[PDB]
Amino acid sequence: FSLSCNNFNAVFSRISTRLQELTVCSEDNVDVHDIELLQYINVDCAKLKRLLKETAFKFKALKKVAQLAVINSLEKAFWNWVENYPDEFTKLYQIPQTDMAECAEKLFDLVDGFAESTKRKAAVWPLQIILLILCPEIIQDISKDVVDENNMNKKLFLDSLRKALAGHGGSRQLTESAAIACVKLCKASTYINWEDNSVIFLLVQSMVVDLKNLLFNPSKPFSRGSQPADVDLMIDCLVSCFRISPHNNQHFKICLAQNSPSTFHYVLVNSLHRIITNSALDWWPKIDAVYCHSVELRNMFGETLHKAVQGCGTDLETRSYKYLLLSMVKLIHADPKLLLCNPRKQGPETQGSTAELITGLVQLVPQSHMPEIAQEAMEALLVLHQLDSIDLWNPDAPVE
Repeated sequence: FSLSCNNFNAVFSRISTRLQELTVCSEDNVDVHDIELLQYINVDCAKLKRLLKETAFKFKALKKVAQLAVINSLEKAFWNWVENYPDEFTKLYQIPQTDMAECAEKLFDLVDGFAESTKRKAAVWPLQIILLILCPEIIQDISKDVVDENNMNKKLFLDSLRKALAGHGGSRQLTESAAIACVKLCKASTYINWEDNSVIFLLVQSMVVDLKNLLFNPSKPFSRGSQPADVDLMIDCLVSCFRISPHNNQHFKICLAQNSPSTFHYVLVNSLHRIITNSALDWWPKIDAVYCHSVELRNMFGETLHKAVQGCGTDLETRSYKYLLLSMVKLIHADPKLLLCNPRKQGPETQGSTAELITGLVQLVPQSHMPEIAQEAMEALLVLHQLDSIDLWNPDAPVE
């Protein structure tokens, strides 16, 4: 990456030749390691146009494995641009640029022609969305009557996407694929300042209600087919929704309840752990908007601690409690104030809320069964002793 910020032409010359070579061969070849360099090279808006234009010309003549390879890499290159240059992504909606829209639209049709079977469709849907977003006007036209061919192809794309997301279609593959695709659309929306308030925001609201019913449904958890539930997918969904409408979060409570599975409790404690440590854009909501929930989190740290020491003295179920506990301790190490708010204060017959938590951490230091938690619980107690965090123990009377 660092070797491509300046000498972009040097790196880009290796890829361009490879595509030409793969065009000549009449037999599909499985050597595409050179194509997959796009995942890493630094990219900019102007440079990103260069990758789209060149790929458009040659995508019609490549082979099956090459065609798939260019798609995935070209899909990941987009997020390197948005992550590193958020500003340029915003301007794309304040001031229209007809050059970017044309490049995205042309590549859209070629990809659509490639996909004809259900299995192929599941592979390309996550990319096309990223392209339809780049040409804002085509989205608006779909709302009204549809041109014969300019936008008829794109309009059919959405209706197929929503139908599969709800689950009416009899195809598990597409249902899972639509979940992956629509979570990327929500993620990208956050960068748009929404002062434009383009149809993007109105488009997200249409699916957000249908996405959560599919993911945060305790009765029928969403499993790809191998794992009990794809946790990493749910973290992205919950972290992105919070940033859109922080205060009106009715699905924070679903995870925060005690009756919910133990997998949801895992998603909620790592979603909070990204808001704390990964927040570049300023106008996003911050961790302060969650301090009203400190009471529930302390209780969740109570039972989990109780059921982890007790278990060590089902096998799989007990193993879960050790992962949830390890993550909660890492949370205190990042923002202690999230758990030392709304103190209970010392009671005539009951101990305070700060001591109850402080003692819990100590009883993990001398453990030998859990050598990795005992290492983390030491760091947490060493961060609560800093002069900054000592006022929070009891602001009424700290020294005593």
